[PDB]
Amino acid sequence: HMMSLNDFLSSVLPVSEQFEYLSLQSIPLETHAVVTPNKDDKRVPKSTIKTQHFFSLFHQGKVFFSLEVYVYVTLWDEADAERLIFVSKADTNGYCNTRVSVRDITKIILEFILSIDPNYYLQKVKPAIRSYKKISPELISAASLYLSFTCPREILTKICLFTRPASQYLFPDSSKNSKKHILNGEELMKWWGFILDRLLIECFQNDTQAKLRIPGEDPARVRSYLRGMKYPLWQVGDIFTSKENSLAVYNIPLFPDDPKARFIHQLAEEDRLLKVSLSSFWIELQERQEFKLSVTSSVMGISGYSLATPSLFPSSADVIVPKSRKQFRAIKKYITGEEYDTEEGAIEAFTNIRDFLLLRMATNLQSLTGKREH
Repeated sequence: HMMSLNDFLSSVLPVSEQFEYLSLQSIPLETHAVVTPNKDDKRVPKSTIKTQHFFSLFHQGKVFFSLEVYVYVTLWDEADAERLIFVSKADTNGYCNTRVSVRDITKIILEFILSIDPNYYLQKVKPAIRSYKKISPELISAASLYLSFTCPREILTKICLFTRPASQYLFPDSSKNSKKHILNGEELMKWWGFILDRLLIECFQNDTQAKLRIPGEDPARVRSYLRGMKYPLWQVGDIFTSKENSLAVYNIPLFPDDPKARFIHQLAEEDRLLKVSLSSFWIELQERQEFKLSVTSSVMGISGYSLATPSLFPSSADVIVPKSRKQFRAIKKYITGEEYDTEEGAIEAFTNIRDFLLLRMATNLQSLTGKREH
């Protein structure tokens, strides 16, 4: 019954109220392995395909919500494959005048991503190394590829996120808006906890790994929080392997803009990736992120199989895929490059996105009427 991104969103938005959304997507591309291969490994992923999804929700001619998600599909062979959803950034600007559930909106967008057939990303992949021939300008006289793969539809699915509080993620200076509710680190952890817990109950099989760690904290308080979860199998810790010595570098996934990756790079700069085990990693991560602006960070991981086989190829109503990386960045930058100290930023972002889509792509933002009763 729920099929399109329109169906999903509509279902969590309030009865009879008008919204619009942007669903933007980069062109899938070959990338480095999510986790640094080691020389003892039997598998090197023959290929890792990365795709960014960027979402914005609008009400009454103003942007008010945005969400940045990456989907990696890792290929080992014809027969085995893994998908990973990395939730990078979510944000609010406080420029919405009706009551909505921002967590049910985030949950349901994630539920849309989970329903996508991983083969959708594999049909046309921009290669990591591209062949090229250049014509030197001497030849003009005065008289004058994409890769494709397949995997099974039902594959191991993982979700990784890292909670850390900030004034803003996607809306510069939105903290200057007095209507903006800025979550502290504890609220933020519990807000993402609720979402993933619902995702488990609604979309995952009962044999799914669900993990939480609050780095640099003793695991005693984590276990307390988790007792209030409705999915029965939450455990303290993470979904990461323990290859090599439990060296962190061979186990830690390297995501865009992510604190785990930023510290891995820091360690690389000191020649210490052969010396920092996982247990130390979390300790030393804590101390630098903490001592920078002391604050609760959490790391959450899901790993298991969907209750329903993903088989959707998003239509043009579900996603807009710009022809270029520059066009992708230009559209996104109308949202992220704007100032949100006044409601005018939320208006200009709407105005600019709408005009760009109409003039350069003859496409409108999608409109929805909410269906959820009070």
